Amino acid sequence: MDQFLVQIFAVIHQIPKGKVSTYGEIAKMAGYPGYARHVGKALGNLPEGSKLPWFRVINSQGKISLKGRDLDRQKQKLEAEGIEVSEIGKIALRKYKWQPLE
Repeated sequence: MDQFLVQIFAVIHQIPKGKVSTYGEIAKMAGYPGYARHVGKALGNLPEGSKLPWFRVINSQGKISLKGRDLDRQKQKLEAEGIEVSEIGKIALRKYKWQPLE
């Protein structure tokens, strides 16, 4: 359990209802610029239904991080929050962007 994990997860616990964020943002806000790809490499190892909400953090491409079955599985957990997920796991960040400062 690296401090890297502790930090990025602490940021994930702060993701609100109906809003999502990207690995690029999470990494910078956690104090690890350029480790966005590593954040995803960690979330992919999480058990679905874990106390830590993995599904709320997607890629900087504006799409679902996992593919195949976990694509729709993440998608469903997003739909439960009221989030649009199109065919390729496409999420409109323009309206689902997490705004930490209003």
